[PDB]
Amino acid sequence: QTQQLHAAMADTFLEHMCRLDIDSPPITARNTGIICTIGPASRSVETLKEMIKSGMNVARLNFSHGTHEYHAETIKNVRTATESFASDPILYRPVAVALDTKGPEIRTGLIKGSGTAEVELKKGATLKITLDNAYMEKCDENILWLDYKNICKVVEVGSKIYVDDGLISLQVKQKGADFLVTEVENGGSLGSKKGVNLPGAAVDLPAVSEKDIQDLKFGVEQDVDMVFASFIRKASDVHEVRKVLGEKGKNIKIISKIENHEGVRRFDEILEASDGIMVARGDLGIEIPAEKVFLAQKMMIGRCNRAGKPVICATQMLESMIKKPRPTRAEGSDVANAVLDGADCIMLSGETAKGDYPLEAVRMQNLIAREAEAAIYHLQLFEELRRLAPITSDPTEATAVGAVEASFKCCSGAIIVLTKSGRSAHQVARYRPRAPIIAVTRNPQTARQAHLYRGIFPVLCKDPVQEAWAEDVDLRVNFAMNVGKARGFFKKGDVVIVLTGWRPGSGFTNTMRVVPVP
Amino acid sequence: QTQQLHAAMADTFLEHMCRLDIDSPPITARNTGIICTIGPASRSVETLKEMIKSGMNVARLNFSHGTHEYHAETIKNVRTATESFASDPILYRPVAVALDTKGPEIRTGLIKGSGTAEVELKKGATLKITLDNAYMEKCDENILWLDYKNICKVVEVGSKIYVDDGLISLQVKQKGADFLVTEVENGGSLGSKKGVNLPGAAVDLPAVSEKDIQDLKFGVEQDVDMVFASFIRKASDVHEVRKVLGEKGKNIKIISKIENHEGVRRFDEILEASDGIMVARGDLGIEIPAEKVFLAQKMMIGRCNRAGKPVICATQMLESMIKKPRPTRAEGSDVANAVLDGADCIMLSGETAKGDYPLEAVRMQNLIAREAEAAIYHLQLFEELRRLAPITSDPTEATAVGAVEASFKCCSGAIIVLTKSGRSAHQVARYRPRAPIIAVTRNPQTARQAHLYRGIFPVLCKDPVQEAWAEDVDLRVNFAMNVGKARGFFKKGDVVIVLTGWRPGSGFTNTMRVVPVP
Amino acid sequence: QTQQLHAAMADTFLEHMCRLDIDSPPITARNTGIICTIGPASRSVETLKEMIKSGMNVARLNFSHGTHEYHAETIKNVRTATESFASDPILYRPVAVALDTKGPEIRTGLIKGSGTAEVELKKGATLKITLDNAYMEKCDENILWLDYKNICKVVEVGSKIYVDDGLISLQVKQKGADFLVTEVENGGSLGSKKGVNLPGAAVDLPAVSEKDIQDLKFGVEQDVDMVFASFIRKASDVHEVRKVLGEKGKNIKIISKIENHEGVRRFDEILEASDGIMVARGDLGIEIPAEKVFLAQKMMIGRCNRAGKPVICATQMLESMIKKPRPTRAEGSDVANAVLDGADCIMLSGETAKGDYPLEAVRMQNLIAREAEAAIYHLQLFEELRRLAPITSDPTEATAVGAVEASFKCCSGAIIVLTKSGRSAHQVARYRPRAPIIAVTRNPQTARQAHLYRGIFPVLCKDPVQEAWAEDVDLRVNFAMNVGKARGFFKKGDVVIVLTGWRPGSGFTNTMRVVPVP
Ligand SMILES: O=P(O)(O)OC[C@H]1O[C@](O)(COP(=O)(O)O)[C@@H](O)[C@@H]1O
Ligand SMILES: O=P(O)(O)OC[C@H]1O[C@](O)(COP(=O)(O)O)[C@@H](O)[C@@H]1O
Ligand SMILES: O=P(O)(O)OC[C@H]1O[C@](O)(COP(=O)(O)O)[C@@H](O)[C@@H]1O
Ligand SMILES: O=C([O-])C(=O)[O-]
Ligand SMILES: O=C([O-])C(=O)[O-]
Ligand SMILES: O=C([O-])C(=O)[O-]
Ligand SMILES: [K+]
Ligand SMILES: [K+]
Ligand SMILES: [K+]
Ligand SMILES: [Mg+2]
Ligand SMILES: [Mg+2]
Ligand SMILES: [Mg+2]
Repeated sequence: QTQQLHAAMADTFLEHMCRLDIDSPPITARNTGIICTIGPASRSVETLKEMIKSGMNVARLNFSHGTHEYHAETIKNVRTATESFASDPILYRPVAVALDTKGPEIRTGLIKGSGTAEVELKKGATLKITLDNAYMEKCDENILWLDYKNICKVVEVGSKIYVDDGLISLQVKQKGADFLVTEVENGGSLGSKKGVNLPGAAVDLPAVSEKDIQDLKFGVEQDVDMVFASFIRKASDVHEVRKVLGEKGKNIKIISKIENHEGVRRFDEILEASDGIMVARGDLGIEIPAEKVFLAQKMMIGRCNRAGKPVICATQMLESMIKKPRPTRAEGSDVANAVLDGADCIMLSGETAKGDYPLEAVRMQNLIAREAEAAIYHLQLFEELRRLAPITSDPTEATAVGAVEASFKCCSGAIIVLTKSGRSAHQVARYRPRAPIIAVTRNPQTARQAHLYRGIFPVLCKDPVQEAWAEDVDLRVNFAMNVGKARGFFKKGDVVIVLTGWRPGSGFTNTMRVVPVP
Repeated sequence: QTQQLHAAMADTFLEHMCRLDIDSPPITARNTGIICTIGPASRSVETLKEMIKSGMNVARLNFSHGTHEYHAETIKNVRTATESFASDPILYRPVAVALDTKGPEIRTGLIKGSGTAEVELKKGATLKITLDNAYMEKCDENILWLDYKNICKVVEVGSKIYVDDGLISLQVKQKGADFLVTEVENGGSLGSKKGVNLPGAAVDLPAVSEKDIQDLKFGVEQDVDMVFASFIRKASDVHEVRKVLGEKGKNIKIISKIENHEGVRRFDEILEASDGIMVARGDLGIEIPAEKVFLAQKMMIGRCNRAGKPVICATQMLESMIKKPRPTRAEGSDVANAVLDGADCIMLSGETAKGDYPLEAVRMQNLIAREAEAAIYHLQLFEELRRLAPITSDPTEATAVGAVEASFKCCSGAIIVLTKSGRSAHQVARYRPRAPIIAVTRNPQTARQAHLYRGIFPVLCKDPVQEAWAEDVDLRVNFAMNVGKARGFFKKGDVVIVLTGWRPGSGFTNTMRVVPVP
Repeated sequence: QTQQLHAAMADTFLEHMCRLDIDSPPITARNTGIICTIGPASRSVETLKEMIKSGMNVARLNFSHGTHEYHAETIKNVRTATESFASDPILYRPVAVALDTKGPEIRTGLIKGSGTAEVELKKGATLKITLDNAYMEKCDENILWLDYKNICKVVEVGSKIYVDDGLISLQVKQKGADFLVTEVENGGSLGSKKGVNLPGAAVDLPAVSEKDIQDLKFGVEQDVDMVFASFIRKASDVHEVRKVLGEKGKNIKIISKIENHEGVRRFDEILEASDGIMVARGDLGIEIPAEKVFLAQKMMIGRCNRAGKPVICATQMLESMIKKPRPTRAEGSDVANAVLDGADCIMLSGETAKGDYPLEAVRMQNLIAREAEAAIYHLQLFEELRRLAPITSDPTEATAVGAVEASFKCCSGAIIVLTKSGRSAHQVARYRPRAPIIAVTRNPQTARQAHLYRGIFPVLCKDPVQEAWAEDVDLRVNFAMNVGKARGFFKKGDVVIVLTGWRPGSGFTNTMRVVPVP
């Protein structure tokens, strides 16, 4: 028995667990999207080709660093690498491009001139925070300059301040009108231009900064597929991003990053206004007690799953692999549990942006995700999603649920879906079938954006439109049939589910057929 | 909302998840036992006191290193630290001592010229493995001496050999009588005396070596509470440890460590013969594919939960804390998910034996475990444990289940249980009540051993025996009542469940009372 | 296999059904209370003794017939028969007395000449209804006198009028001053003083008339155990009855009878004000469409089960047995489904009051009830009762649920409960254990009223209160022990549950012990 089907038949979750079998191999298709941050270790066209081969579906560009020229080149390399595979539509894997905004970050100045300079702070020692730009290049164990000008207006005595991924901490002892005297909690090696967090402090920086305005315009110019908006705190923050992207960027998806307490508190507002969510655990785990992160993570994945909107689990998933070729046991666990929680996508940051083993990190996420997907208790999941979904008389929705139910009944090799905008394939995915969803579209952007959804394997048909619509439909269904055969998802004998519409244009999916693979 | 009680009332697991609230604080009681490995960083009487204050419940001695003299002094320090709190029975926290065997380990020799300054192994290079003792202290990038004399008999050309927590990988290119020429796959730095794994080979080292026998007997002499037996592969290995402990060590608990494929395959047989299980993920994630570990972990926790036997999740849970004062997000997640999976105890190894932040590591596990315990979906868990639990005409079992049912009905502050051997408390714990189980005993060994079970807070009553048994029982009940108040588990008005028996001696628990706190 | 235990282990309700076995004999104990209407056929002391031996637990006196002098003698006979078994407390069975009011009913007058005389009513013929007392004793096929003075003011032309258990239907053609010219739709023999129904009409008779007031005070004077209040339409009707019973009758249980559309619509407020409910289907099935009666029945049993208040399924359950010694297949099915629905008691009216086979009808209800009780799917029922069980801190409640859970765990022979007011035993029965609840009391009225609750086998202890309270408790527990053994509920080696308190007086039940039967 493969893909944990024995465990799949358990009548209780406990027995389901008891039945998980390390000797029960998973299927070929991996449903969870893998998002990779591109940087120095993975920027080349050559390495990008291997990233794609290893499993990358989305390339994330972090705009909290780098110039527009730098990112434009990275994007150009991503596309060169992605199109080197275009000559064979059957095997071509679309790759999306995501712009991750700097957003309202607070950073520090330069250490002793050299940007590569590092001052090792002494615990218990003191430290003065300067807002005097004269020191924005003069940083050492005694004077530290920040980006945030209104810092004194929101911080008090006793308050803590974290620097560099929240490792170096500080306690505000003396508050001035433009200065801060603090004592090191647990210092260490302090480099320059590091991230600073002010937990509990209501930072007043702008939802969309000047830099962010520049970057978003650039995103539109570069034709990015999505924007990961940093530090979203409320629905109005998302709306600002939306309005700034405006008309020209109207089809760009906005993924709100939840990384502070206010974002968690106002999560429902944010999700309603967003196209999807990212559980940005780096800042989140500095912003709120590290021990409460898993709670916020499971809450958000659960709500996104309930809403049918994409949710990404991010940050430090395979951290140790920045230096080692194998992950720690906690990391293998974290990736598997993010998938079991229900995340549509999992992400890599420093692991692929700058680490020594970018390809190994991608391959490991592919490996763990696939094993975890087979371990999902679909019996309970499908039942709860069905019962918890709003009641409606939308023909497409009824067709979507019937196809997933039919797919479980016959253990189909796939659910083939023709879609222009991606919507019909999204409706199927929210029900979480075990079988992969081959989404056939002629729209290159829907093909790339589809990766945000668990189980959707976007396929881009390049065939000219046949004059006879019925033949044009069969041509795309056969194209999917060919893809499934070439990819090892299924074979000639197998049974597959096929979703199509009654007429041309979006919004008319209403036909479900159980067909054998030709 | 407190202790995630809003999420607690969800009618589905998905909505349960949707309700997890980072602003819903947990109770004061932390149910999951914390096992700490003692070493250079935590050996002193003074830091051991903080270890205990920080949450350590069990001190683990790793016999893969050190002499009997060394370990006896560790044991003495643990007891000194533990008894420095004995003057106040109401606040005294029993601390167990666990002996973790070396078992059938394979280790490399010493690096030459600098017995630690590592040699660099590069992918593609060649490295010869020798058994010629002339090289046992002259290992380098070209020749590596190993511990296992029959290694050449169980490996073949093409076999894979892993070194140092499986971070270094080699492939046998040529086989010799007393050597192997290999090619390096995953390279890295090689230090001295590192662990070696031969996945897929049938290593013939005895499960219990002569050294293991010496150590086990030493464990009996030193009055240890439990043994963590390394590399258990089948029930007969367990029986062998049992025999070595013999009559004098008959009350010492045997926890079989599962760390190779065979252990997983014969798990049921091993579980039946053992007192409990350790999911020893270090070796397990080298022995089987890293991406399959979470499957084996959930299978074992689920099965031991079904059997009512203790299970320990171990290794690399807060790894990065060996060097940093704060854990990665994957580690925070790992500890939380182990508890949610149902692990009775969690463990620290390098984090407490040698890291720079042992105290912080202990405190973090305490914090995460308590948050995760509140997030458990008891509604489904208790229901499934009941249905799956073997029906029986056993009075004590019926009393235990009724007490847990009653604790949920009146949200009791605790279930107080008088126990001589610990059995009555173990029987309550297997049903997983939300309320803590205060186990009152006069037996010091059962007070220490009780820590292996989720939710049991052992309290050692020193009061002399009353002539009138009824009064002696009431005296012990009031003691529990006092511990709970001083510990902040409940107040004078609260309601608590209390279990007692019909006559003195073990095995007569049959009385359940719902009593208000005095 | 016995008492459908195989079916009990079923994981789904459908499989539970599939496993029901006509060859799995049930236990001796019958849980559903049997309420019998006393009349000419069952009024003699000699026949009453047999009724009790056959299974009667409650004697119902229908006050819409007979004088106070007549009922007082019936009550006297019921008590003479009941006490004839008093010389042996171990086998003595308490028998309750219920007073069922006439309430706002409408009846015709006497048929010409004789009082047994009847007239033939042909379909299509016309019949005139008069209110002119000159004809109240001259009723015949041409003129029918009724006792509802405002009838002409609440009815219209075309209105339907039913006579004699809704078997004769009349349609109003001409609405006269103090008469009605009607057309017979369904013919049949008309007798004297038959019940009349005006479905749809807003009959304005008093909830509690002057005669009902007198009968209710008579009930108090006669020391009846409960009142079955006819035609309750709202909470204020119940309050009126309570006020009439008043301070002296404050302990008499009020069971509101739901038999009209309004009582069903305002059911929740009626239940809150009442002690129990009776699903009075005779009138109900005339007042509302016959095809909807089962909906009202299952809604009421469900809501009563939810609130933990007694519910009686009544009327025409074994109708054909008024004339035949065996019931129809529909009747056997009806009794069984009333029990499966969750009815605390089932009732007999004409079958025992005037039928030719009173004893056989009682025996049949006993036989069917016992078979059905074993066929209940307790696995789902108990789980749902708990899930829906309110959140409280009452110790007695937590003890009751704990005892029921424990009874399922060890398949106990019984749950023995010492109770003064009966409340503690009521609390156990609301959770619907499979095991019988032997309620031991010294209070004769509580022993009598306990029959309203499914599963409570009331037992009246006559022994004098022992000096020492502990021995008095043990004395009462041992008494229940003797009862269970004498009646074949259990035997010496059996395990049973025992519930007692920590001090005399009501409201202190808090102790549960699992013990073998002496
Ligand atoms: O998912 P979307 O955007 O609603 O598209 C699904 C639509 O595509 C179809 O398969 C039609 O395809 P085309 O317009 O591409 O020929 C419809 O029949 C269906 O309404
Ligand atoms: O859990 P165990 O080992 O069975 O001990 C519970 C036993 O302890 C008791 O409370 C008796 O206590 P002492 O024998 O008084 O410690 C019994 O009544 C009960 O049988
Ligand atoms: O069900 P009730 O009316 O609350 O009675 C149960 C009560 O009876 C008891 O068994 C006491 O019995 P007695 O008062 O008749 O001696 C208590 O201990 C208990 O509180
Ligand atoms: O920005 C992020 O991705 C984070 O903080 O984790
Ligand atoms: O031995 C251990 O604890 C392991 O291998 O994880
Ligand atoms: O009154 C009743 O009992 C009825 O109408 O069924
Ligand atoms: K950010
Ligand atoms: K080991
Ligand atoms: K009637
Ligand atoms: Mg950013
Ligand atoms: Mg060891
Ligand atoms: Mg009546």
